[PDB]
Amino acid sequence: HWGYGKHNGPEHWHKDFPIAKGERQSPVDIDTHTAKYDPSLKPLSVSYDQATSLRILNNGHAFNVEFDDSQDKAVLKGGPLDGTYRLIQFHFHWGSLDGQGSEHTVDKKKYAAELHLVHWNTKYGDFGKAVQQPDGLAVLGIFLKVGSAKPGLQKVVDVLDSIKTKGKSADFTNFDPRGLLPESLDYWTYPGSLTTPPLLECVTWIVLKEPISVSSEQVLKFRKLNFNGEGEPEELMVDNWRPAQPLKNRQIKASFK
Ligand SMILES: NS(=O)(=O)c1ccc(Nc2nc(Cl)nc(NCCO)n2)cc1
Ligand SMILES: [Zn+2]
Repeated sequence: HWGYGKHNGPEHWHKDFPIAKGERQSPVDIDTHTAKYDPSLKPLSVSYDQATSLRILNNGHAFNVEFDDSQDKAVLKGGPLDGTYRLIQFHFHWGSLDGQGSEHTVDKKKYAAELHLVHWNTKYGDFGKAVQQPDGLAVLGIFLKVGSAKPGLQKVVDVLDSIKTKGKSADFTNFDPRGLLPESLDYWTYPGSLTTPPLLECVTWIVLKEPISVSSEQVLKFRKLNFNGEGEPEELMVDNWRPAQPLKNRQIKASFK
């Protein structure tokens, strides 16, 4: 099965998922000087006030904080998007060291981690149908750098002990994802893909320019998770990121000058 090791990592994925070498793969390097300001891009609308978190799951690749997406309770609209996209889950990708971990890079700079808030286009009815569409998903990407703690992340950090291994889940209600956002919603946007198998080309990427700061202690707790299941040899869940893929025939647009 695919993963992030030497023998099943990103350079191997194309064998089971040929779209890995496709025309709109993610992540990518964001070359800030080549991105073009698009004055027609609208401000992002992040409406998370009625978000209902339910559960947190270690899926063997990352951990997902899952939301009730059976109504318009937490939605992303505006920006480059047409219509309404519902929040279904967020997760992170992170490194074994603070100098790596993000999937997108900015002028080749790697951040310590990257948060993905995953949303699906309500015109397609559910996530499974949405991922089959070129405009099916909108993923809001937020970089993490190590410095001051992010207070709104701490409730996530403190439950990780209870989902150490693959397949473990825990109740995770009343978590407010607004506490994970930076001050500014300035963003870059481009058409891309899921960054893990099945690597489907269904995502409008919206990557915020402003990173959030998390503490060394907070990211160290991410690195104590396991890729393996309980009772299997311990393999730390670190470096669960795909590297930058070729931009090919795409332009990255900026919402800001
Ligand atoms: N890293 S990412 O591109 O944001 C991303 C987002 C979602 C998924 N996949 C996903 N996301 C959800 Cl909410 N459900 C399922 N069901 C399939 C489970 O195998 N798969 C993969 C990568
Ligand atoms: Zn992701």
